[PDB]
Amino acid sequence: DAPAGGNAFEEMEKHAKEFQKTFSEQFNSLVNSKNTQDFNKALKDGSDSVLQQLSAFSSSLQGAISDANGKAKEALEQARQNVEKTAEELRKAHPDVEKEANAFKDKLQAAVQTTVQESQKLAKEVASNMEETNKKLAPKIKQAYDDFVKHAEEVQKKLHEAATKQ
Repeated sequence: DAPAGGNAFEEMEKHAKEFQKTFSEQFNSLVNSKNTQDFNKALKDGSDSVLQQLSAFSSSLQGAISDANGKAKEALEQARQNVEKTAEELRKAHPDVEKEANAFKDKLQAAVQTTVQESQKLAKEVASNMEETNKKLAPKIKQAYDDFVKHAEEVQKKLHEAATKQ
């Protein structure tokens, strides 16, 4: 068997998690910034950006809850807002990291590492495969899959140029 089902979408948490260690390694480059009470603000622009960027896939599951056929529309509703708040969690601030500029960057790095723990709950949830009808969530889990590798490094892209501006 193979061309019918059984592939399981658990690999989504594997490729997504592996992509979480890529941004955690770049954030270390941010430390290489200036120091005049005006070097962290730019760090919040690149970090607060990955929040709305990675928080975008969260809306990809809504398609399954927008018309799910079972008790999954709810489980898929949490992974959506649950993973959307973990990233946008620090998106509620902005003037604080630039004001204290103490350790506001770790807020995002620690917020992304969690987005991976969420893929574990949704990975085992759809892993059951005991729905036998919720095939609409199939194309809903592969949505974040591509949004995880693209958003995960979303911060490593700016963070890198953030430690050297320009």
